[PDB]
Amino acid sequence: QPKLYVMDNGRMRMDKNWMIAMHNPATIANPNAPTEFIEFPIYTVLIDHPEGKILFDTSCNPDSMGAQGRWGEATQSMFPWTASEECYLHNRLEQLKVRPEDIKFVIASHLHLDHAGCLEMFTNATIIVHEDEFSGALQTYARNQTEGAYIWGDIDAWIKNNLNWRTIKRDEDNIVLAEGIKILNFGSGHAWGMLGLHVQLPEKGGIILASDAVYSAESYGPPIKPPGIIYDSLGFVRSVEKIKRIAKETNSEVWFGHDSEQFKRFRKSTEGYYE
Amino acid sequence: QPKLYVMDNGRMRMDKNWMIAMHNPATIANPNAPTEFIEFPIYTVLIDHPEGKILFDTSCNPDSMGAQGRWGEATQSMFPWTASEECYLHNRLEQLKVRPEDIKFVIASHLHLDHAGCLEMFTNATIIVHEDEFSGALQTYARNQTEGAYIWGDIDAWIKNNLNWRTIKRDEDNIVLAEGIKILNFGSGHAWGMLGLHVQLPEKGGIILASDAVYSAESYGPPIKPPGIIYDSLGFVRSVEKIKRIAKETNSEVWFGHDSEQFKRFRKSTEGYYE
Ligand SMILES: CCCCCC(=O)N[C@H]1CCOC1=O
Ligand SMILES: CCCCCC(=O)N[C@H]1CCOC1=O
Ligand SMILES: [Co+2]
Ligand SMILES: [Co+2]
Ligand SMILES: [Co+2]
Ligand SMILES: [Co+2]
Repeated sequence: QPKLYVMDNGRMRMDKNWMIAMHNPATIANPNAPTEFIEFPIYTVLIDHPEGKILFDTSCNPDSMGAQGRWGEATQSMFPWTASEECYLHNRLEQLKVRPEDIKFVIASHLHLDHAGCLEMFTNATIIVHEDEFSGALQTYARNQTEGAYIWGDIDAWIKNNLNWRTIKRDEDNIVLAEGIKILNFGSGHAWGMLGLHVQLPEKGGIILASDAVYSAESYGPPIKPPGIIYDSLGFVRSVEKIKRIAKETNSEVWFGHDSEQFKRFRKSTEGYYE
Repeated sequence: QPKLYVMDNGRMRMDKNWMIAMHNPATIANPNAPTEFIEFPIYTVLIDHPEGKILFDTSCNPDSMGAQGRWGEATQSMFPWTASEECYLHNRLEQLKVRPEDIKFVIASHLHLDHAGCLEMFTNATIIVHEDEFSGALQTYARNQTEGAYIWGDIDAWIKNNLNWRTIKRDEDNIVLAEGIKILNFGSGHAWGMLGLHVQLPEKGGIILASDAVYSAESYGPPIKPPGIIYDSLGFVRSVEKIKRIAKETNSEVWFGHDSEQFKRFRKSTEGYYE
């Protein structure tokens, strides 16, 4: 019978406008309107399934921040990640007695700095990623982009560690990985190619892992509120509606990428698991 | 020999983030990064052509602002328009000795509040608009909304005045209206359906009227910088690169929708014209 764990991988801050576009626009009464630097959780999900362990997302690399950090100086200043050692993914998995080598599948929802940071650890797993997300990230690496949401040094490590990539093709969807585990292909929106997961647990029922396809309950609405920069704005809205449709049709609970209030209410890996 | 006039229809202010997405993101060093309330021009272009007068865009309706105005209270607070009487389109046309009835074609770049506000004046002209922009605007009208970029009162007047609509089909492009005057179909991006104009003047050469397909030189780049909330982000970028291509292939100047610096340099209708 499967078990699902939520692993707390620390906290990030950023301009609220990144999360909710134009959340507090300047007005005639408030012409120099101040923004807020909001804090939110970075997390990963491990499903201990009889057919093999599945990891959804990988958080940020431990070598991300600081003077030796792989993240560019501007990136560090705009999206600072705060994490104690116990929050690092390798330690969260050790606390669960799971070796990186024990992971059969890693699902990269996309290849942003806060989701693909530790792909390099999983050299025996099949790494599942949207083909267009893979292409886009690799182009950034080829252009030697040292700032932004695709981290040059993380990509460099994925290449050096010769990972076992499986790309989800842009027309593929509802990819069954194991009994009750299905990859949802949301396509372009937040990024070039977004993957989610539907998990059917015997007791808890249906769960949809949305990652950055839906940042928060405020994003989800209604009304739907898009993020402040967005690769494909039409695809973003289409993807949120797809998530709502699947949630309704399957009676599933939607887990957002970065909702503080929702995350606070989750049972974490240190206290237990879902079933 | 044609003559082209730039008519000054006042000024609007708004949060700079509407114009340039995330122009000044909050950082560790400034967590409450202030925005700014920028000012920019609203303008229209009249081409006095031997085959007939052609108007590109129509500015804002004179009854837009004020507690008893057509624009919603929230919209007025975020996008205030200031205009002396001489700036109203009917007055700018009167100053040029052009009656509304003398206009043969009006090109509605799109149907937003600051470009379609005076369509109702032109009851003898053919009103040229993208089919999907027309559909979208009419749907908002049918929903009886009081806030947003599509103004119920304006649309209500277009219908009651029985305008002579010609829709440009989504796959139609490079539509010749007169010698040296060609409609460019940019499609969806900033809005559902954006139209621009290419004008070939004997002395001045090529001019592309971009309207809201490109707000400003800063938008145009490179790098291209999209607006804070964008309907179709991929379409927006495709449309900017189409404008760049056409400008290069035809050696044309590009006239942005709302660039303060560029507009200051234009010869206005009270001082003269282009040929
Ligand atoms: C430089 C633009 C980066 C914007 C997108 C981004 O990387 N946003 C983080 C915040 C949490 O989820 C993310 O991926
Ligand atoms: C509330 C969405 C705003 C849509 C964008 C818009 O209407 N922007 C104005 C500002 C000047 O050019 C425009 O059309
Ligand atoms: Co992301
Ligand atoms: Co994220
Ligand atoms: Co507009
Ligand atoms: Co405009």
